Amino acid sequence: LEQIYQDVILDHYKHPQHRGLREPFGAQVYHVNPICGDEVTLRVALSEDGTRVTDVSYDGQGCSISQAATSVLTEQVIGQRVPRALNIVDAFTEMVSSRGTVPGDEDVLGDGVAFAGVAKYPARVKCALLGWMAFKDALAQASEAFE
Amino acid sequence: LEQIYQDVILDHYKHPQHRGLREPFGAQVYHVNPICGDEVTLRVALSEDGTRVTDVSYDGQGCSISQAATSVLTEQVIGQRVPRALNIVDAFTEMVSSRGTVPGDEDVLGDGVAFAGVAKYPARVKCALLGWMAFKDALAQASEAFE
Amino acid sequence: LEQIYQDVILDHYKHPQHRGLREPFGAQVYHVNPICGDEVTLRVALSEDGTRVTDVSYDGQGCSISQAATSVLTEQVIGQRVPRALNIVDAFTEMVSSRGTVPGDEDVLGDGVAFAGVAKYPARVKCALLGWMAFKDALAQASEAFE
Amino acid sequence: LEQIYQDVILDHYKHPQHRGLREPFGAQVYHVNPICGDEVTLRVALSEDGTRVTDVSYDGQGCSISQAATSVLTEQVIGQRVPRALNIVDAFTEMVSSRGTVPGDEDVLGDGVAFAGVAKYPARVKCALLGWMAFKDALAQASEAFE
Ligand code: FES
Ligand code: FES
Ligand code: FES
Ligand code: FES
Repeated sequence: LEQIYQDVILDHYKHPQHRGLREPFGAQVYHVNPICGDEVTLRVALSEDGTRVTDVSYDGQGCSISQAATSVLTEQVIGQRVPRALNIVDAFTEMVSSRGTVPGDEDVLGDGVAFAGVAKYPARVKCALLGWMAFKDALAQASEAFE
Repeated sequence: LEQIYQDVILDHYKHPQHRGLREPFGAQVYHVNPICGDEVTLRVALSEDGTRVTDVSYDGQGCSISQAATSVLTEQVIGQRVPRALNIVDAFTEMVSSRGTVPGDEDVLGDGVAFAGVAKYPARVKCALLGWMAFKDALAQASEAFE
Repeated sequence: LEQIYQDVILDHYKHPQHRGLREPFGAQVYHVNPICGDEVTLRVALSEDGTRVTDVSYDGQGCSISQAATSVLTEQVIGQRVPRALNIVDAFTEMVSSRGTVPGDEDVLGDGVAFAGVAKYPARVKCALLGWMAFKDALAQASEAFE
Repeated sequence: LEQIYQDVILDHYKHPQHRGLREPFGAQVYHVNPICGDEVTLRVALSEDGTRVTDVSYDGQGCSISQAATSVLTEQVIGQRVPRALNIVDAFTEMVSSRGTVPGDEDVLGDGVAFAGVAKYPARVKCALLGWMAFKDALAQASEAFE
């Protein structure tokens, strides 16, 4: 299982989904971690009626875990209705910041469950969160067009 | 109209007017958007008597909308007397931050009216403003030589 | 002695030990000196039981003294039990910030004693500390996994 | 005179004296202008007894005026006793920030008098000061070794 999770992370690190900034988009955010210095620029696009995430595009520098996590994020939320995307994000963030007491559900997170073991390394939690909290922020800002 | 405005923006994105920093100049400003991380460095030059904008030069990174908007800015204000430039800037900023309730006048703004639809996307308003507020700031600073 | 210490520093500057960021790791820190503008990104890896420093990897820009000091740091602490690493760091920092009144012990510091003369140049003390305080910070953060 | 001063500035812009960071040095400072975004990294070296400026080395980005001014700085202060360097700096800064009421003396400043006309452009005063205030700061820090 430990070895399987490693393979998931390597798969997403080497074969990132949805990498590189694209247009169109509703909101861009730039998040820089104040501790490790790594950064993500992330864009969200919504459908015409604002109900679905139609694109998530991103660039930046980080460790393999943060790059893998942002890859997994895009695969889980693109095409999803906004409330569902938010639910996935809350599930992921609950899991990685639970200090190992919340295992995560693969039916919700998919490959996202591969980051369960990060929860037991406090200084690496930020790596899993960088892209996901950038998404939460960008999704909120893009959604303002539809309030 | 929606399709026409798209063409204006693409025209200015692909064929930017007045791009690249030049000398001489009266003031340079560096503006970085704290949300999206994009930036503009912008210079203003005034005539010998300080009554006309003789140059606006710029560099930086941004989305296609912000780059297009800065291109349009330069075309509208270069050669203009300072009070007129200020009037154009106020008209543009009124338009893009009106949430769609101010359509903008093409006789004042020219191609600037192509950014009317941005007003309905709160998270993209910053894109239209980046270069224009840099200009307002640089013009004010360059004008201090003539008070 | 003055000439010998110069050779140590040049040796580590030209032939850096352990340079370049590597995986795996427990914590990364990014430290930027607010005065000179130089920076280090530094990673620490601990053993499975968290008792030994198994890796220290780093990148960044600095003067030859700061680059040499980070090289020496890695050679002194990699393979060491955590309490011993901390003891070496405290000895080094005591030495360089003592204004020359603490000569340092080569049995503890090894090549680290070559930085004794830096202590008499207040504005260069930061150069010796940059990598060492980055290590102290990263080691502390990596250790949180084992509390 | 206006045309002569232009030639001085162009001469120093195209043929900078003492450009590029060098070792050894006593202090490095990194100054970033908060308005225009330009920056200088500047090093000072003093003699063994701390009485003379033996080197000033620098790098960074700026307009032609700021680059020319830093070039002129190095030519005026390198080889000078510290109190004399300070006197030159105070004379230069008095001149450029006097709003044109202090013409500057060529026997003190040399080519530095070419920046007299900058004083009448408030937004360009920062350009003349960037390198000179970096020097004042670095000289002070390097001098701490000799208090
Ligand atoms: S160490 Fe910076 S995001 Fe992982
Ligand atoms: S998203 Fe940064 S200026 Fe448009
Ligand atoms: S001058 Fe910056 S680390 Fe030495
Ligand atoms: S405009 Fe930045 S130093 Fe001159």
